[PDB]
Amino acid sequence: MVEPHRHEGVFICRLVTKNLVPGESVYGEKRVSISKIEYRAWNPFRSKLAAAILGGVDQIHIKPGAKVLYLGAASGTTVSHVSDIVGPDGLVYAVEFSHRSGRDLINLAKKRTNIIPVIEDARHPHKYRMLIAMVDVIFADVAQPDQTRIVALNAHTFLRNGGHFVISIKANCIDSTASAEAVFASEVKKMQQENMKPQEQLTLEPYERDHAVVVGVYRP
Ligand SMILES: CSC[C@H]1O[C@@H](n2cnc3c(N)ncnc32)[C@H](O)[C@@H]1O
Ligand SMILES: [Ca+2]
Ligand SMILES: [Ca+2]
Repeated sequence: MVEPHRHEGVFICRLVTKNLVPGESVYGEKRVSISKIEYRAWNPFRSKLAAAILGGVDQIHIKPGAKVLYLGAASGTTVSHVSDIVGPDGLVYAVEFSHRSGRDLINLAKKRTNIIPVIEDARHPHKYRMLIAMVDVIFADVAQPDQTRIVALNAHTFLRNGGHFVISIKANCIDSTASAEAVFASEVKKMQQENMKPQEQLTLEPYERDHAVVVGVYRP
């Protein structure tokens, strides 16, 4: 039995996403067919977005038709589930600066018409400005101390007014000694001067330690 989750485009195999490319697995994940309609396993130990959803995040904003700027796409594992979610009329702009990871992303996009690989450094969005059109959501998982400044720069460049951000923050990646709680609070403090308004925060439960997701609205 597979049923729709509260989040549109997300499903619960009593977590899964509807396969944009039936019969194909991206990174070895298993799938289930319901009669005709194929779904792919979405693992919360592997995907911070899956973990947040299981952990009861109120909004993810990534939904059918959404245009998503994805910072830190890596090889495309979570990106592939985002691609399923946004569907044929949505888009996933997958920013990754590793050329090796880039190769897997590029190969992934060959099979998935809604993924746009962007193999560039997210710190310099002016360099890839022509490749990206305004987006509805920024999802960020770059694991960098300056991630908040990165998201802000990308927001001013690409995120529509009223658009949202979903930001994965590994505390010990910003400051290895500080309490996670103090790290989260410091990051959230930085957002006011960019007109980024946090709306919720949650930590990623048993899947990831001292790891928060912050969801908010930009230029509301
Ligand atoms: C899913 S893990 C974190 C990913 O973010 C990527 N990343 C880190 N810094 C940057 C940057 N400045 N621009 C683009 N991707 C980055 C890393 O190469 C890794 O694949
Ligand atoms: Ca296309
Ligand atoms: Ca600034």
